[PDB]
Amino acid sequence: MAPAQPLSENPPNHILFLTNLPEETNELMLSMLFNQFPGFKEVRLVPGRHDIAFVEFDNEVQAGAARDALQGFKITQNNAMKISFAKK
Repeated sequence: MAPAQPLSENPPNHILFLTNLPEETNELMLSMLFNQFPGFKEVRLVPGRHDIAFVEFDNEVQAGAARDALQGFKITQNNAMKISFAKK
């Protein structure tokens, strides 16, 4: 219940890897959505999958900007997309 401990240290992180974002979605799509951000560094969305997104954004302000921009991509209409920072 909200402990006063130094829990987590990397956050906010600038690498968001996860899936749950398919539906003819693609690499130039996610590359332009990720492109929106000057942080546009790594974009991995392309196998038969078209549903596993690996986004490396120069910095977390821009990774956080992209993530906060599409922070609830209702694929949930079947599934709410899942993007998980490279928390380590």
